[PDB]
Formats: sequence, structure tokens, C-alpha cells
Amino acid sequence: GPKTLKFMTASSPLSPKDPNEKLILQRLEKETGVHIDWTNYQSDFAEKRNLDISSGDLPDAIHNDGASDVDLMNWAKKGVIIPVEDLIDKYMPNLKKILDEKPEYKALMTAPDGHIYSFPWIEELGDGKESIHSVNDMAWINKDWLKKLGLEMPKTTDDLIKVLEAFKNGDPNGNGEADEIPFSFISGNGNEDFKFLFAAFGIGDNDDHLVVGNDGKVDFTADNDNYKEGVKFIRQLQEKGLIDKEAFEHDWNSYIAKGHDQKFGVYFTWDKNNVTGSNESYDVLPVLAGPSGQKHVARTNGMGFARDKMVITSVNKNLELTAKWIDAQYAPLQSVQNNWGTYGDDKQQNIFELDQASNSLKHLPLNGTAPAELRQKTEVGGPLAILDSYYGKVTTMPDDAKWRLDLIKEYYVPYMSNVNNYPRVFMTQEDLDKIAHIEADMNDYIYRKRAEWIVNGNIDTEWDDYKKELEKYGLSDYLAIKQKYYDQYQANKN
Ligand SMILES: [Ca+2]
Ligand SMILES: [Ca+2]
Ligand SMILES: [Zn+2]
Ligand SMILES: [Zn+2]
Ligand SMILES: [Zn+2]
Ligand SMILES: [Zn+2]
Ligand SMILES: [Zn+2]
Ligand SMILES: [Zn+2]
Ligand SMILES: [Zn+2]
Repeated sequence: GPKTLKFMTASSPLSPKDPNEKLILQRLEKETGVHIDWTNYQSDFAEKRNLDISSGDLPDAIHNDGASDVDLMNWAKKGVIIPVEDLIDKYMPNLKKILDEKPEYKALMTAPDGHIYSFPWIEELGDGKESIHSVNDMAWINKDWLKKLGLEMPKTTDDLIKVLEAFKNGDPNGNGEADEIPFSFISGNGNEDFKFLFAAFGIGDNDDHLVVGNDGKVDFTADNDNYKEGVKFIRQLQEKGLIDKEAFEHDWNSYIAKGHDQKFGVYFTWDKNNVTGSNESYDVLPVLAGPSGQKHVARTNGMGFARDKMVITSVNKNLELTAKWIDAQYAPLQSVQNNWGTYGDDKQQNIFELDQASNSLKHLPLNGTAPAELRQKTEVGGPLAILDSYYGKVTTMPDDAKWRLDLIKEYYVPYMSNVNNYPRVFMTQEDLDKIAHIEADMNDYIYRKRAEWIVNGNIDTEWDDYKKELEKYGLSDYLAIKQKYYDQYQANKN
């Protein structure tokens, strides 16, 4: 009969209480000869895991763990988890092949002490500039309104102002009311913010306020003259009555209610399908030239990467067995299914069909509750890797991802002039704490001033003191830390 290991795991409440009732894990046990005895936490995973650690009720490994860098460091320092770099080298050819094709991931996996403490989740949907993550807050425009008013798609920021004024005053939805909301967003971090447009003024902005210049120097975006010009542009929209009166107050629920009723002229989101719906009334606002005549897209620092989806505890007495079980998860067909679902179940719907001859997966069309729930019911998460080279060989790409990737490529990639973005480096505990403190102090301040400058005005007079305030919060130290890790990554990434 099979060898045994005890794993703690995290899963969706829609999935079975015993993970071994999943088809993926049933097949896996047949292939590996290993029976997993699961401790499956389906809610409050982090708290339940932390109580187990402080009690000394440790499993052999924690699967689908998602811990922070701070957590990994603490657990390593206390000897709760062990270094695994030697286990990779000796026992894990699938993971070694990934790290050989993509040595940047090895650098991301390695702590500054030189050890690896966890096994990552890697999901590439596009590579480099073409990554689906490169732009999060895409701008969308009402093409029905443009046609009705007989307007061309704007090419410049000044054209956009003229179009928004026509949306404001022209009653493009034809109901004789001034109900059109020309420009809307949900202010701050995330997919519904306006900061995408700042790059029209040069350099631009992202949720980290950090880009990497082609000179190799990290740049804080929110103290640049370019950023001030961006803010002054959004202020112009505000002064002209073009911004949603609730843009700084509303929540996602309110935003999508107004979106569902097609009240927006121009708005921001990840995918228009979640806001204005699956229709042709809205399309991508192309990249606009600013007053300079030039076009730019700032890259986010987003990446389909999580450092820890599995750690091995200090009580594990079967390291070779464990490493081999983990390595089976990094086989390409296994990684794809673990991430997204499986094939061949006669008792419920399937995310995939397997082509027997080619041994490759194709996404199936889904019905009923399956679009909403089937992935959560059938995926397993945990450590895995899907590389951009797998698409068309091992598996199809999800249709929605493919659609978004192609828009990114068509509209944005030509204007992403930065060779690099900022890498997801693993910092020391001391640096982690310093960076956390600085961000806790300055992040809300940056957004508060930005909002005030738009709703009240006065940026020209307040700009110099604002930059001084950022330095009081430690901006120069922040940047030196970021630059230090960037430079180290350049040395280690090959
Ligand atoms: Ca109207
Ligand atoms: Ca700067
Ligand atoms: Zn069994
Ligand atoms: Zn059990
Ligand atoms: Zn417990
Ligand atoms: Zn050591
Ligand atoms: Zn509605
Ligand atoms: Zn790749
Ligand atoms: Zn402080």
C-alpha cells in the first residue's frame, strides 16, 4: 500500500472537506504511491495555521500556504520550516528544468541568506512587456456615444477633454437628460484608478509608485514633474464638471451599478465585462499623446508569482519523498490542472478535455453554476508552474486571458519603453520592516494630496512642501533600499 504524508492545506468552502475526494488528487495518489492525510482549512486558514505552529501541532508540510515574506523569515529563524535548495537539486528535475529555462525565478526564490524556504506558484500569461499584468487599470470608452455624436476616437489628452465635454453636454444616450457621467474611476490603488493616464505626461505611475528607468535607476513616480502635470490634467477635468461627483466616495458595488446602466463615458477597470458588460458599446481607449506629442505606458510591477505555496516543516522525516511529491506538481500537465481544474469526470462538469494522442489540455465551454464554481471545486492550488511556452503545446489559454493579452499587445506594448519593471525580490527582515513602515506612513498621504489637488486644487503652491513631507517620511531611504535590491537582482537573475 502507499507511503503517507500529513499536509495542512487551504481550499475553497465549495470544495470537499477531504481533498482526496478531488479527481486530481485521486489520480495523483495512483501515480505517486503516496497517500496524503490532509488537514484542510476552508476558512480563516492563516489563523488556523498560526495556532497549529504555536502549539507544535505541525504537519509534514503546509500546502497552498500563501505566507508573507515576514512570515517565512520568522519561521526560518525559529526553525519551523527548513531550507529546501538541496532537495531541489537532488530530487526535483521538473522544477530544475523550469529554473534552467527561467533563472530569474531562482533569484526570486532565494532569501538574502542564500537559502530557499518555499516553493512558488508561477503563472505566466504572456512574457515581459506582454504579460497580462503589465497594465491593470485599462481605460475604456463609450463607442456608442462617439458614433451618435459623430466624434473621432481621441488621439491626445486635449482631444479627450473635447470628447468628454461633448459627452457631458451632448446627450449621446438621447434621453434629453444630463445623466452622462463623462469620466469615472475608483480612486487609489487597483484596477479602477485613473493613474494609467499619467504616462501621457511622461514616465507615468503605478500602484507601487515605482518604475525602473532604462539607465538601471529605480524612479519614484509620485515626486516627478510629470506626475504633477498628470494631476493638473485630472484637475482640469474636475474644473470642467467632467468627473463623476462620487469618484472619490463610491465603492465597487456603486461603480458597477452605474456601469451596468452604461452611464460612463470613459472609465477604468481590469475587464469591461465586469462593469459595463459583454457588449460592443465600450472599447479600449487607445494610448493618448500628452502635450509633448509623445505616448507612453508605464509598466506595473505585477507578476504571476507567489513565493510560497508550500513549505516543509522541521518535523518532516521523509524529505526525499516530500520533494518528489512536490516535484510531480511541477510536471507541466500537472501544474496546469492543479491551477485550473481537470478533465474526464463523469460526475460533474470539466474545465478541460484531454487530447489522448497529443497529451494536451483544451478548455471546455461551461454551463450552469460551473463558470462561477467549477474551478474552486476541482483545482488544488499549491506549488506549480505554467510558463508562457506551454500555451499551444500543453494547454490552451483561458479565453478571457487570451482576449485581454491581445488587447495589451495591440494597444499598449508598442508604448512600453522601459526594458525592465521592478522585480519581486526577497528582502531581509530588517529591510522588510523599514519598507513597511515607510509605506504605512506615506501611501495614504500620497493619495490624500492627489485627491485634494483634484477636488480643491492648489498643487502649484503645495508641490515643494509635499516633496519635503515625502522626505520626512523617508523617501530617500526607501529608494536606496529598492535600488540596492534591484542591483543585487541584476547580479543574481542569470
Ligand atoms: Ca442623457
Ligand atoms: Ca522621481
Ligand atoms: Zn490513499
Ligand atoms: Zn485525516
Ligand atoms: Zn489547529
Ligand atoms: Zn545558512
Ligand atoms: Zn443597472
Ligand atoms: Zn516565459
Ligand atoms: Zn513613521
